[PDB]
Amino acid sequence: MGVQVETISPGDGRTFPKRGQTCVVHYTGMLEDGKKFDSSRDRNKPFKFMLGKQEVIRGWEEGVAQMSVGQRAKLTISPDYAYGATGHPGIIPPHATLVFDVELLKLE
Repeated sequence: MGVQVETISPGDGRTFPKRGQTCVVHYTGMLEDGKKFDSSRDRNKPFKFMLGKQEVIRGWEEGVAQMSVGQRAKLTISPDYAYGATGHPGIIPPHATLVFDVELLKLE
């Protein structure tokens, strides 16, 4: 599959990221089994990226673009939209479906 977005708490339902905007998020990244491999929350600092610059996996570019400011959503991303057949040795295994818990805090 592509990226599935499932809402946890709604956003304003009106402010959606456009290409070139900086998204400011908190996120927790887990393998399909639930093992957490990354989290901005555990660093106590939100994460920023610019939409459309491929600073993040494809599933993020496509999934966060469907969120409104303030929304918290569960994104499920297939390996082709993620780290693929190769994965990331020692962190993400081959052919891994990834689940992300993402809150879109604001746009800059």
